[PDB]
Amino acid sequence: LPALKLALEYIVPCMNKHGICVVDDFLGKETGQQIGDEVRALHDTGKFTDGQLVSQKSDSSKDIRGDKITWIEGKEPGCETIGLLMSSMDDLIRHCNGKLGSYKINGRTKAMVACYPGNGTGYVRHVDNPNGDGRCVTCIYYLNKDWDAKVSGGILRIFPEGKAQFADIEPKFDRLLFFWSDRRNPHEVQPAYATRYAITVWYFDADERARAKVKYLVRVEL
Ligand SMILES: Cc1cc(NC(=O)CCC(=O)O)nc(C)c1Br
Ligand SMILES: [Fe+3]
Repeated sequence: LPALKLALEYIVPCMNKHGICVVDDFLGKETGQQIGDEVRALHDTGKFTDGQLVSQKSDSSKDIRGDKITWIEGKEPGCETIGLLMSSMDDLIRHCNGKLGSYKINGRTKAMVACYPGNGTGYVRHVDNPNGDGRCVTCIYYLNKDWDAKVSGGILRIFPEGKAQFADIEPKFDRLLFFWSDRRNPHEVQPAYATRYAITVWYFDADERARAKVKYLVRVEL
């Protein structure tokens, strides 16, 4: 689909109704696999962190580490398709502008590329923006070809505010996910038993981020 049709006819109404929106086959197999290739290249060349310290043993050789991070601006050599992805996310958001909540999105973060190494680690339940830091939408792109969560785990489980039920999102290849970043969407990553990659950017609301800057401060000489 074109960004505009998908945004107007699916993403906006879905986000406003549920605060979670799943878009399958966002870029298609060729581009998706190119992104996968770049992400794996970054991994294989050591551009990721060693991963979140999960268990700190008395000894450190047996330390267990979870999700590995790298921040990608999108102009880096070898990250050209990632930059293409980020631009396509941005086009999708731009063609929603004004219609997602009352938010006026005026910026985003760089891309946080995560790699769960497949050793059983996941990510604890949390809220992305609990303190009013300006992030209003979480956007995640999944690159894991033929992911079977029944075997490999790694479901993102969201606990939408004031609902008994979970929303389980499998980290399926070429899948794009949006959710409100605030307390309406606590979530966790269930233990991943295979290598799981995802690419996250957060979009800022202009007003929230403007007054976050006020409360959190940016110093000029007298
Ligand atoms: C380090 C860090 C990771 C995440 N990632 C996820 O919630 C997982 C989404 C997915 O991969 O499905 N969120 C925050 C607020 C921080 Br900080
Ligand atoms: Fe999160």
